Amino acid sequence: STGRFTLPSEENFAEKTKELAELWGADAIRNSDAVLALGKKIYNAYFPTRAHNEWITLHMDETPQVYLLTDRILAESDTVDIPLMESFFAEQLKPNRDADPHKYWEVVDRTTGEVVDSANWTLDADEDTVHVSGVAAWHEYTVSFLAYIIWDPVEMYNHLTNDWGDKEHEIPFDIYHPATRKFVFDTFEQWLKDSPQTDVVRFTTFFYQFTLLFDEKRREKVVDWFGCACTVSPRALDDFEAKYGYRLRPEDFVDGGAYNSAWRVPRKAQRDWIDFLSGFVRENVKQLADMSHAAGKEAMMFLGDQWIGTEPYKDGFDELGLDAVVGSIGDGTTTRMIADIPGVKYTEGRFLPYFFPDTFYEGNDPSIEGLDNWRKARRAILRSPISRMGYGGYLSLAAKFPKFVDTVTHIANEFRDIHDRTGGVAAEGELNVAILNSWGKMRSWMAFTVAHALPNKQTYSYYGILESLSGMRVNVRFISFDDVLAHGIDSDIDVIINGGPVDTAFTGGDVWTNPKLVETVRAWVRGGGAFVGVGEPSSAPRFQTGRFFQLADVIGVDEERYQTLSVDKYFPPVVPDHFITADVPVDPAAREAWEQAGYRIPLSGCGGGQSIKPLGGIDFGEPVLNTYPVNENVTLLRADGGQVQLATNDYGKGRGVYISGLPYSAANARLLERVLFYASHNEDKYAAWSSSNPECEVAHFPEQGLYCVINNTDQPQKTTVTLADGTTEDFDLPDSGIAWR
Amino acid sequence: STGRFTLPSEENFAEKTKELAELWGADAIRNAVLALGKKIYNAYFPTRAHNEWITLHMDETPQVYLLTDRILAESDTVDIPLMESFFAEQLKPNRDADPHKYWEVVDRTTGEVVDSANWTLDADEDTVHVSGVAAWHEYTVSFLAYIIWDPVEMYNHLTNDWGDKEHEIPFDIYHPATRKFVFDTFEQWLKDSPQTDVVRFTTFFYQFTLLFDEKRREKVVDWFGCACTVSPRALDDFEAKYGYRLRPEDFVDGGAYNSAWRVPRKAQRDWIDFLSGFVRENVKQLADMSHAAGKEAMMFLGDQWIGTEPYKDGFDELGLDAVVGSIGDGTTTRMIADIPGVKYTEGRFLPYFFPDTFYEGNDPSIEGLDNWRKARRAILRSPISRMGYGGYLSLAAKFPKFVDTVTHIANEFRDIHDRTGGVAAEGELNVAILNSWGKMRSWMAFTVAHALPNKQTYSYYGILESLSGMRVNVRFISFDDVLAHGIDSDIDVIINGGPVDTAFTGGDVWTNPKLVETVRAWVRGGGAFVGVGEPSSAPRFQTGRFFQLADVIGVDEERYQTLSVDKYFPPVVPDHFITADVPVDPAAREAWEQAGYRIPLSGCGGGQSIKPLGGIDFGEPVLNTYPVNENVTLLRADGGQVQLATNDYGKGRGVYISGLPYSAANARLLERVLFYASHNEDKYAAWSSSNPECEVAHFPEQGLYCVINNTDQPQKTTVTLADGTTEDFDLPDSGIAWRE
Ligand SMILES: CC(=O)N[C@@H]1[C@@H](O)[C@H](O)[C@@H](CO)O[C@@H]1O
Ligand SMILES: CC(=O)N[C@@H]1[C@@H](O)[C@H](O)[C@@H](CO)O[C@@H]1O
Ligand SMILES: [Mg+2]
Ligand SMILES: [Mg+2]
Ligand SMILES: [Mg+2]
Ligand SMILES: [Mg+2]
Ligand SMILES: [Mg+2]
Ligand SMILES: [Mg+2]
Ligand SMILES: [Mg+2]
Ligand SMILES: [Mg+2]
Repeated sequence: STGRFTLPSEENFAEKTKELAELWGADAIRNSDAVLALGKKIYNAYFPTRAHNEWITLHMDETPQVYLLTDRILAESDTVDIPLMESFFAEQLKPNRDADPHKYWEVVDRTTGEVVDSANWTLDADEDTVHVSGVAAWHEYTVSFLAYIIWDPVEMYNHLTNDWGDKEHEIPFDIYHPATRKFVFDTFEQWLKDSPQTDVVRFTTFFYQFTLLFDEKRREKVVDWFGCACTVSPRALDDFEAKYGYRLRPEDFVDGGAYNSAWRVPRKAQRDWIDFLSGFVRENVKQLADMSHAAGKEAMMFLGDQWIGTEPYKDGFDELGLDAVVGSIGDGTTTRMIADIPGVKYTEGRFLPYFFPDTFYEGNDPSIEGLDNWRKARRAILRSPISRMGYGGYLSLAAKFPKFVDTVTHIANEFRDIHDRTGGVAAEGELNVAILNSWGKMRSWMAFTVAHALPNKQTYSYYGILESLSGMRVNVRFISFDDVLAHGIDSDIDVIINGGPVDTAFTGGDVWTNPKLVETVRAWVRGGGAFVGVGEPSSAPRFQTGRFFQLADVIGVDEERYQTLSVDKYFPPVVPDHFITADVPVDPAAREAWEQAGYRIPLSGCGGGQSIKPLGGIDFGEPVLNTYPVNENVTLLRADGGQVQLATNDYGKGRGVYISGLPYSAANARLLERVLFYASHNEDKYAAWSSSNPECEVAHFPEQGLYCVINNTDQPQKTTVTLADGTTEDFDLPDSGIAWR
Repeated sequence: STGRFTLPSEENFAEKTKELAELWGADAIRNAVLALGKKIYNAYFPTRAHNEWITLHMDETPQVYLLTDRILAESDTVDIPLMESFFAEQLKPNRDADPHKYWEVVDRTTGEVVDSANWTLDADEDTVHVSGVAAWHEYTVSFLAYIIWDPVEMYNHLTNDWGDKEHEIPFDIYHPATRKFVFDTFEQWLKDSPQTDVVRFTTFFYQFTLLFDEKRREKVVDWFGCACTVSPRALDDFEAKYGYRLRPEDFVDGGAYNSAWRVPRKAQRDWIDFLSGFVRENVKQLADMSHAAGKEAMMFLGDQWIGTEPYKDGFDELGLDAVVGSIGDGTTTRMIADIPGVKYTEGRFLPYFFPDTFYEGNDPSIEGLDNWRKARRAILRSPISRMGYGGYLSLAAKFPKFVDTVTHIANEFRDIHDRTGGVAAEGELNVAILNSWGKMRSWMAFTVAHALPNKQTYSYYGILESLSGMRVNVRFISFDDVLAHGIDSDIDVIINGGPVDTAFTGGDVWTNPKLVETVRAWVRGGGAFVGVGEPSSAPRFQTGRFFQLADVIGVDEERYQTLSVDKYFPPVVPDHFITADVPVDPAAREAWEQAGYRIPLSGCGGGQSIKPLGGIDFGEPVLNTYPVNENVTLLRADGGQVQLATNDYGKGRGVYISGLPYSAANARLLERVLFYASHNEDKYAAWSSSNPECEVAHFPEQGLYCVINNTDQPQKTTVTLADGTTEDFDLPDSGIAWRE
């Protein structure tokens, strides 16, 4: 096979480019920032807001800008001096002294939340320090100040990662300003004329870079892949005031030091700013796409970098007329972020690892992550196909890693074989599952992300929900509390999942104190709905003394918040042999120890029924302390260490399930899959197209008269598939393998 | 020396009673041996043991507001069973006091009280019929119930399988007829009890919250709880005095029943004041009567002790001769010992003389000595006057090793008293525990059921257990104290500990800038602040700061609002004064050193150790604590978060500890924390034991010190004296040594 593969080229590397193009079956080449001779489709990456220092050096007040929050400084008398730049990278960020600081900045008493009157502070003429007087001693104070971004965040990251030393730093520019906007469009018009051979303009990306701010030690300081920090200017702020009827505070951006993280329950000012920016971004993206098209070229957008304000999952994205979106793939969730976008002709995955020396260094084996990423993306692709794949970075760097080079040959062949055999259509999905949160559709597959593709200690127990779902045999949608409150719950939905910690966009915050939301979900489950809550689902703090999870009644579990310690909690015996946990292997010795130690007997002020030893066997990630069964009719499936990890509760005709956390693994995907079939009273439907081995999965393509079976592990796996007729069929899959039937 | 010892006795056991009295140096006997020359204690139970009275005045039993289970409405009607979740042998809905006046039906989904016109109480079953309500909401009734079985007598019946034995019905002296009966009966009992020297009141008028469920298990307990203290009469009177009307909700408290862990509300404090005035007047009368009859009056610190408030000003005005209480551990010893307003104090030690521990094959002396050692370390810091045991002497007599053990304990209790003159050891630092309650709950923080710390509490209770026998002076202060008067200038260290939104951390008081100013200024001037768990926490006040004093202690807790900000952890300092006595684990240290620290990665911060150093039991985790800057000293920061840290703050210091279960090592850890945080490292060595399993008590007046072995194993230790000289000791099992 050949094709559906983009190769990155490099100058003075003609022979090996040609050799790798042949080896990997490349049908497009993405040129550096014999490619003509190969006669493949040509992509040129285009950088609308950088790569022209000779422009922006003449117009330095037109760089993009950001509100920055200083460290908190303690007043030891009725005065404080606050250094502006001590905690920031001075090669990236410069305080804006041009735009009246008393109009644009804010000094805040963080101990009280009060804005300090601008009459009480002065900016030092000679150093980046604000002097404050007439304030309370023993409070903490900060400045929120406008800063110019004098180094493109991503180009800077590239420089630092590659140790480019004294190579000139690229200064970014902001097309909000008419001079720069005219420059960008004029320059693009000429580039088009000067680039007759380019087939695809790969905009990498457009106008506003996601929040990416570095510190005084040259480390990342603040990151949010969705963040709008790097999008302000005196002019845009003043224009916003005229258009929206109110003036944004610096606080509306720095957000008490949260910088409007996507995890924060979204505020109207955030939504308004997104609306303001997107109208402007989309208008200008449309013009770039129209120019590309008139020049006989395709317009392709990278899902990342300067993608702020594009909103690929908001209505109207299709009207931009972008031909394609290409995105970074490191797993199934990030695959689906790209694959599910409706408004384009085709999609492309640029697989991790990027060809940079942070991964490609002597002693490291990149083929391991390479194939791990593929296994995770592969299951997602079977559920929602992407048209094309490829890689990025220095081809000469990857070329020196023969094992990885072989791994890419394997992946590329298998990608093509999957497309060829499936005809590029999605596998048949078996249940309709809706993730409910504050954002809904606009953040499809985007819940729980902070840095793209990089879940961490704080997030992985929830990101694992999406990762499991990304390659699972169900149909997944993303809905918001606004949707549910305006329209109820759609009659085709089988299961609603609500997951995350308390007081976030993902659980929903005080929306759970809205009686109409509680009524809607309760009535729907009672009628045969299924509600799966993960971590602190439906949580609303200090609304009811005795109830933290507002839907504790549904899922059978609440979290003790140290207000109800007088109330003895009684745990019913765990049911170790249950549909949901059927695929969990428990060590015989572990199960014996659990059986032998028994359950706590009631003791004053200590409740009773908790297992003295754990049953274990499931990685539930981060604990939720002191979860407990609300009554003895809930079924406990895991309740180790004196609290609950896993429970199911009958609620009228439907069911609630509680999961304390769910990091991704093949086994946990199976656990969640059993949860969805069980909670919706569809246990009967599970058998058809199931894999006996928990670490393998099946994808059924009725149209092609076909099914495949994938091994989700780097180990050999034997498995038995059950067809819809009842008959079984056996497989012996090698490491990371696939078979078709 | 003889005496300071109370012996239990029983019918037909005169011979052995005299023998053991002589062997143990007993000077008191409790329940024909009435004719021995000993002080005679008789228990008195003012609110029970008189079913002949109360069965003719059943509207005068004590009452309690009860909260039903939450019932889901699936239409505009809902029926709420009143009694399905409660023990019907203990509790009965009050049908005499107009339910529409005294009860509340609540929509828990909205918090609104359902109007009287929308509900009725079924005439024939204990069910409330609600109509005109919203489908898919949860509803509850808060109803008055008579308590028809004394809760402690009930507990003993259930625990000891007393079967068909008559249930004792309790009664409430708030009603004048019952009150008059209680006093007339006592007047007559005193007349009829000439050989009684000490009336052991067990206890007085109101039982601590103790409610059982339909399965005969405990449902709700609070050793401090005021639930079982209401009546229509008392509720109306409170309104008369305080000028506002209490709701049933002021008692049920959303299902929390006013747990001492709840940040206290004005209505709770007003109720305590209301109740305590009544209880106190009536206790004084009982004590006055005892005294007029030539008897002493002794209060049990427990059971019906609600409203006595032994740590509140004016307790001394009662004229109680003594408090006796249950010795469960060091903390519970201090609860008794520190009470200032009585003439003497008495501990009832373990084991109780009962077949549950006194059975063939068991060795009760182990528990006996465990109990003594736990109490003894506290007694050196705050002496108690007397010891003793309870239960069946005939059972203890059958265990000769146990008898020999008690002989030793009693002799040692008296020896300590004699050598020290009943004076507290010198304290080396002044430590104040700061919470919502302060002095009125001295040694009482973190308790739910007496002497029964559990998963949710032990990480904080260990603070008190550590301090209970520690060589420092401990006081309990409130936020109200600090706001009114500032921080007393003799205090060296303040400790604030507990989870967020509890009386122990303080709740929204930490958003009051005067509190923050006062504490910060005081630390900056050389004070020491030790915060444990979620100290100074205030939820949703500042987006970027959860612990309001994170700047002092150098640690905050990530609340998933600030995930965009990379957290950078400085390298841990494994060799430090604070952790100098933590047992080293060479293999753990080796693997930790070898694995190194995480390098910065986007969205993941950096600097966290890849493997844990470990070595310290911090109890329950506080997830995602992080250092606020890189100048904080991390002492333990395993598993991507912080357990132990110290931060300089002007002249003073802050220390963060995520949790502190009691142990010898952890009490040493806390002790080193106190000396270090107060810049008193140079003062640490004076009057100290090198071995953490031993403790030192200095009596500068008596020109004396002792060193005690807190374990049942031999312990060598070196004691350092004020002048820098040292002395080595080889302490036997449970031993003690005295020196000049
Ligand atoms: C898909 C996307 O936006 N990728 C960017 C990448 O370009 C950038 O170099 C990196 C910096 O940390 O962050 C993200 O991974
Ligand atoms: C000191 C005190 O009040 N002790 C009581 C005890 O009398 C009672 O039997 C028990 C019931 O659970 O509770 C407490 O332990
Ligand atoms: Mg910093
Ligand atoms: Mg061509
Ligand atoms: Mg509250
Ligand atoms: Mg119950
Ligand atoms: Mg019935
Ligand atoms: Mg009256
Ligand atoms: Mg908020
Ligand atoms: Mg070891």
